[PDB]
Formats: sequence, C-alpha cells, structure tokens
Amino acid sequence: VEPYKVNLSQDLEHQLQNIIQELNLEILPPPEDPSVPVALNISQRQNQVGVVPWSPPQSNWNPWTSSNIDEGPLAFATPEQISMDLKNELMYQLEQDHDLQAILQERELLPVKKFESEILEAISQNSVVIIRGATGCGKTTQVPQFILDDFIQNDRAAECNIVVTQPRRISAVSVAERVAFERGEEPGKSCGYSVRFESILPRPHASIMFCTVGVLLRKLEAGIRGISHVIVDEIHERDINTDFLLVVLRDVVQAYPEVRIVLMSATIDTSMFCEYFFNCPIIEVYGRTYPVQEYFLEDCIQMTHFVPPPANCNLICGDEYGPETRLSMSQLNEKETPFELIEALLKYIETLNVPGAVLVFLPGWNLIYTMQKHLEMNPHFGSHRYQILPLHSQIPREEQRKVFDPVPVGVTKVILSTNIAETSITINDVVYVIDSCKQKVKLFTAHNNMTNYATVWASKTNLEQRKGRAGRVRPGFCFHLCSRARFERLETHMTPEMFRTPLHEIALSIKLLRLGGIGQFLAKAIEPPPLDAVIEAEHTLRELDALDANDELTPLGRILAKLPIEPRFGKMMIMGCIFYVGDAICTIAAATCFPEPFINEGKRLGYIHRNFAGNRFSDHVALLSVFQAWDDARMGGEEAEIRFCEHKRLNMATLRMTWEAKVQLKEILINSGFPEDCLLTQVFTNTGPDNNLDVVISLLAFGVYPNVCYHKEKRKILTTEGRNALIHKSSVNCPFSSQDMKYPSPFFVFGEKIRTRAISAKGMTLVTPLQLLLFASKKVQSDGQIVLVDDWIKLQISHEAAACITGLRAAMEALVVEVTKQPAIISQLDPVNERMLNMIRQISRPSAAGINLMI
Ligand SMILES: Cc1cccnc1-c1csc(C(=O)Nc2cc(Cl)cc(NS(C)(=O)=O)c2)c1
Ligand SMILES: Nc1ncnc2c1ncn2[C@@H]1O[C@H](COP(=O)(O)OP(=O)(O)O)[C@@H](O)[C@H]1O
Ligand SMILES: [Mg+2]
Repeated sequence: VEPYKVNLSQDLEHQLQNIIQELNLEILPPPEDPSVPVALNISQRQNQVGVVPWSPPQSNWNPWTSSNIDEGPLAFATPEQISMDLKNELMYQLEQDHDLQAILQERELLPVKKFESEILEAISQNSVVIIRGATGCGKTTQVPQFILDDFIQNDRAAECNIVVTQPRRISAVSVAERVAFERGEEPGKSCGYSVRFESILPRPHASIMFCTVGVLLRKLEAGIRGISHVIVDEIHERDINTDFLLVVLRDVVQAYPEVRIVLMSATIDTSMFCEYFFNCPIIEVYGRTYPVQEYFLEDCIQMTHFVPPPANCNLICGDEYGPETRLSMSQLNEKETPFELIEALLKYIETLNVPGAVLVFLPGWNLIYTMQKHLEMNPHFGSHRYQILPLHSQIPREEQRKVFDPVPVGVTKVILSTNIAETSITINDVVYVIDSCKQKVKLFTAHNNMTNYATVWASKTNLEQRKGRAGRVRPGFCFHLCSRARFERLETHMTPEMFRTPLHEIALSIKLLRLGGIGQFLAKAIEPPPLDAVIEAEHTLRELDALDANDELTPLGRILAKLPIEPRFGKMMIMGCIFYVGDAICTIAAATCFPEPFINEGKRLGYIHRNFAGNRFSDHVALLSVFQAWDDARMGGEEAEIRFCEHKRLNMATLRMTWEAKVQLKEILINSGFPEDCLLTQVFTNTGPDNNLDVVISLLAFGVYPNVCYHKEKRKILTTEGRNALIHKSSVNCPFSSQDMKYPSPFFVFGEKIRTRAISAKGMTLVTPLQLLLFASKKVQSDGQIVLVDDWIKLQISHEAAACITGLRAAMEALVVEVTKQPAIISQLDPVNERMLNMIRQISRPSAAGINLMI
C-alpha cells in the first residue's frame, strides 16, 4: 500500500536533532542516489562443566525457605526428638481419627500397595529407580507417602525431605491437596506445593514439596540443600523442562551417589531412560484391567445410523461395512471434531444399559466449551438424565474435584476433558471413552513469529492409553473418531517438546546455574534438541544483550534468568523501572501468564468491557483499567470484590493470581537493586492525556515485537511478513458487523498470532509511527524522502527524525546496559540521560504524531 504520512511539528523535529547532538551521535547522511538506501539502524571470560551441588537433610536447615531455624521448637532440637515427635503425632492421629482410618483403608486397595516393600527396597539400595506401571495404580499419590512413612515408622523422620516434580501447574497443586487429604491435613503440614506465582510451603522436616520443574530450577542457584529424595513424575509425557532436569540430576547422581532419584512413568518403553541412568532397576506395577472393545469412525457412524449435515482418510473406507456408512463418513472434514456424532454416541451408550461415566477427549478450552453448550441446548442432556463436567487446566479447583464425585443413580457423568485425563489423573466409574484422536500443541516458528495453537493428530501410544481409561472398572468401550485408513497414517510416538520448543529460557537457566556451554550441555540431553533451535536461542539472547559475544551471562541476562517470564518481557520491565512505570509494566507482564480476566463466552465485548479501553484503542489499557477499578473495589472487603467482579463480568480468581504474580515480579526487581519508588502503583486516566500511560504503550510495543501490523478496512490487517490477517473477535479494536472504527493510527502491536483457518492478532494496542520506529522495529532503510521499516512498511517522514528516533533506541539500550550493572543509579541519572528519557516521553505522546484521541 502507499506510504503513511507522519506530520512531525518543526519544534519536535529540532528537539530530536538537539538531543542526538548532545548525546554525541551523528545523523547518518542521506543516500547519493535513492536507488541505494542507507540503513539508519545502529567480556573475555569462559565457563567449564560444573555440577549442581547436593547435601542431605539437617535438623536446623529449612530446605523450602533455604534458611536456618533460629526461633521455634526445632531451633536447636535434636534429630532424635523430631523423629519421635512426628512418629508419636502420626501414631496418635491414626488411632484417634476414624475418618482417616476409612481413607487409610481405601489407600491399601490401590494396585501399587502390594509392591510397597519392593519399591522401598529398590530406592534404599540404588541411586536412580524407574517405577513403571499403568495409569491409576497410584504411583503419584502413594510412592512419596510410602517413602515418608517408611522414614517416620523407623525413627528417621528428620532424615527425609522429598521433592516431587509435575509437568503441569494443576497437577502439582491437585496432588498436593489430594495427598494432604490422604493424611487428614491441609497443605502446610508434611505436604506443600510451589508453582509459578503461588506456594504453600510445607513444614521443615518429614515433608513432601510438590512443584513444577521451572520453580525447582529457579531455586537451584544455591543448590539441592536438605533433600533426601527427588521424585520426577510423568517422565513419559516428555515435558521439555523435565527432559532438561534429567540432564542436571544425572550429573548430581554421579558426583553425589547418596542422593535418591525416583523416575515414575506410564506403560511405555523406558529403556531410553534406563540406559541414560546407568541401567537402573525398573519396578513393574500393575492391577486388574478389562479388555476394551475399540471402535473407529466407521463403527461409530454404523452403530448410530448417523448422517452428517450438508490426504483425506474419510474418502477411504473398509469394504466390509455398509454402503451408507461409506457415503456418510465421506462428508466429514477430518480437520473438525464430529460434535453431532458424539451427541449420537452418548444416546447409543444409554441403549447398552450398563451404568458408567463417559470420558470424552477433546483438544483445548475452545472445543470443550463448544461441546457443552451444544448438548445443554438439547433438553434431553439436562440435570434430570446427564451431568456434564468440563476438565481442563483453566477451571477452578472447586469444579475440577467434581469429576471424582459419584452422581445420583439413573444419571450419566460425561467428562469433557483434555489430555490431562490421559496419564496425569484417573477418574473412577469410567466404562466409556469417546476419543477425538487430536492433540493441541504450542508450535512456534521464529522466522515470522507465529504462535500456532494447531489441532494435530495423536499417536498410537495416545489412542492406546486413552482406550485404557475405559478398562479400570469393567469391560469398557472406546470410540475413536478417526478412520481405519487414518490409524495407519499416525506416528507411533509424539514429537518430544525438546524438538519443537524455543530454548532461550533453558539457555539462561544453563548459564545462571553455571553448567557450561548452552550447546555443550544440551548435547548431553537424553534426546538432544535441533541445532537450529540452539543457534536461534543463542542469537535471541545476544540480541537482547542477555549474553555477550563469548555467550556469557551479562548483568542484564542475570536479571532476565531470575524473572519467571519471557526474557523480552523481562527487559521491558527493567526499562519500565528506568521510566518509573514499573508497576504498570509488571501488571502487563503478569497478565500474559494467565487467561484474559474478561468473561466474554465467545460473543463480542459488551459496553462494560469496551468502556475499560477508553479512547486508547488498547486491550492492554483495558486490562490495566480493570486492575485499577478492581484494586479500588477490594478496599470494601471480599464481598464487595465478588459483587464488582460479577457486575462487570470479571474472573475474580484470574485478577488475584495476576496481582500476586505482579508482587513476586516486583519482589525480584527490588532484590536486584531497583528502588521501590520506581515500582509504586500510579493513578492514570484511559481518556484524559496521561504521559505515564504513553510511555507504558511505548515499552509494550518493545515487549510484543516483532508482533506489529497495519489496518486495511473493517477487520482485515496485514502482518510483519506482508500477509493479510484478521483482528480477533475478543479485542476492543474489533468492530461490529456494520459500524467501521476510525482509528487515529492504522498501526498496532499485539500479544500473539492465534492461527485458525487464517492469521488472527489477539491483545491489540494502537501505536503512533514514532513508537513504531523507536521500539517496534529493527531494520530502517531511508532513501531521503521515504523510509522502509523491516521491509514491509513505508513512511513519508523526515530523514533526520527517522535517524534521530533510531538514535534514541541505541541511546536507550546503551542506558539499560549501564543501569543493569548497578540498578540503584536510575534515581540519580546523568542530565543528558534524563533529557534522552524526556525525549522518549515526548515522542510517546499521541500529540507528537499529530493525533488527538479525545476527538
Ligand atoms: C515463601 C518463602 C519465604 C522465604 C523464602 N522462600 C520462600 C519460597 C517461596 S516459593 C519457595 C520454594 O519453591 N522453595 C523450594 C522449592 C523446591 Cl521444589 C525445592 C526447594 N529446596 S532445594 C533449593 O531444592 O533445596 C525449595 C520458597
Ligand atoms: N482428587 C482425587 N479424588 C479422588 N480420587 C483421586 C484423586 N486423586 C487421585 N485419586 C485416585 O487415586 C488413584 C491413583 O491416582 P494416582 O496416584 O494419580 O495414580 P497414578 O499416578 O499411578 O496414575 C486412582 O484410583 C484415583 O482415582
Ligand atoms: Mg501419575
């Protein structure tokens, strides 16, 4: 499209030239001929292979707080006292609690129970152990208890502190709350969880800490201090952080052979892990399972006499089935889930007349919420006959526990669940399974910066373990919604995350923990990542100045490594602190770790939701506005909060988690030397002119880069690549069917590129051309009249202004490096550097680009 004109005032034009002359930067001269455009865009230490240090549990050391015990009963108490005190407390609890006895009886029926003696024997004599058994035997909930009680009953409760790693956030919290119940406790006594931005630490001795691997790695700066056993759960799922930890722990096992690693896996080939850990023993666990009659899409269409509404493996069909079964299946698009058939399959399950729950496997939040409303709109699937419980990570823990509840007699329990119900948790009374045969994976391509949340085909392993969910109670049934032809064009195993995930967050961990070369360390992985991913990670971190030319951790990189956030968002927060808008930026950063706090239900945003935006045309401004209004409503107590959150249609749980995350991000910046006065909550207006919010949007543009786009007409936008895309339906910038939005700038930075039959941009914020050139661009080529931004945008703007705004970028990044050496210096900055920040504040203003949002 034709270049967008930028109306820079003459006063601003000269101010930019002044500060560049004061900063001792030259204006790169124009090109001799417009044909050749000039580009305006402008330690000696090494590490060796070291091991993470280890030490066993002490009496006076708290492993969770990583501190000494000076005051309290266990201050200077002996290991022998503690051992008896905890034993006597447990032995008294068991005989005085008839409710705990009933629970302790349920435990001793679990298939894993009859292997207890063997597991304890293996772990006691061998460093590393693999506990292999079918999903639902009780590996996760019982093994850590067997190990703890074995030390308690034998008067060694002081010599036991267990770490249990889980792949998912909800697994670590659920299991903590479940094992707590199984000991008649709440989390905080002998059982605790530690996840990103949430923790209930357990007691200092005879304790189990359930956690995500990410948390554990961030706490290993000091080393594995005061831990006897490290249990790595659900290794078969091949979480990238789990794979990485197994590299770290194998080095720990070798240097400190007294430590006790315990790997626990579903029914897969564990030779790869066995060989990796020096041919360690494999304890086989198993209970009674029933043969499950497995059906494919052909069987499902024939048994139900189904007819769909008005390469592809549906066009291929077995010749042993009926003619109409062939013709019906043909009309089903395999890149959809057959919603109407699942509804018809539920009806068939009734006709069989054998009471049991139906576990439906769907990919992601989107298709489960679609399946739910689809059913409930049919009165037949009401409370009278049916109980439809959704099961994904983003549900409240109130509703996640309701899947385990028995239902009233003559009612069917249908679980619309994700891959969480595959191997992580087992549901009881499951006789029926409907497998969509799909997975939702986070595929990232760094060349165009596309976050592809794609629905892809599951493996034979997945189908085999999804089938196994039906055969725990009685002879079950599994309904695969994939052709017999498709089952052949399916892989044996899924691509492990290590092969298809960005490694820059693992690369910082490697350097922070001082484990040597990024490539050197990652070469020791059980299945090393692709070369191009390691090169990309090293390049990305060198660009941010997180690493130097020798690939060693800079003072900036050290901060980014300690922040549990995308390194680029980490740098955005550091810059926020220099501009004294740290709190706002910490809020924005935190918000990216949780779902949108707005309850939309799929439909476009109403008045209430859009009113938070103001005149800024920003989902990010809307989010900050919600937090300013919600934080005020909190002062009226817990009930006033619930009334505000329900009146405005906000997820109160999401706002609380985000705020707690913001406080923890703020905490790490303080500990890094940043002053508190640059992180104080500041009042702002989302309609009136506000210079603090102008800067916040500028630093936002830096953060989400290279997610920039240009608006065409209606919902159509063109991306960084120069390809057409759509404004997401959930955005405040998304118009209604008719009324076209007159945007005062066609430019937008945004959060992520959700791919669904097209390119859609979610979490959109309006930016001015000055912000584009300053923070939201790398390559800028000028021909004297027209500048070319990243070879996809042309601006009819002054050559001197473009070179000067590009000057400020380099000046700003130069200041960040100087600030990260001693963050205290942001309070007392050089007069020239304060004048450079004031000039960034100036071009941040809408007025500086000839725009008035009020009009
Ligand atoms: C609340 C508080 C007050 C003071 C200090 N710290 C915390 C805290 C918040 S979260 C947390 C944690 O996650 N600690 C933690 C987890 C894991 Cl998984 C292991 C180990 N111990 S170690 C390194 O492995 O020896 C330790 C501690
Ligand atoms: N929150 C819970 N509510 C009810 N039962 C549960 C809960 N968590 C686990 N269980 C039960 O514990 C048993 C084993 O669970 P788990 O330890 O996760 O097994 P594994 O890790 O071997 O697959 C199952 O019968 C399951 O139903
Ligand atoms: Mg398990």
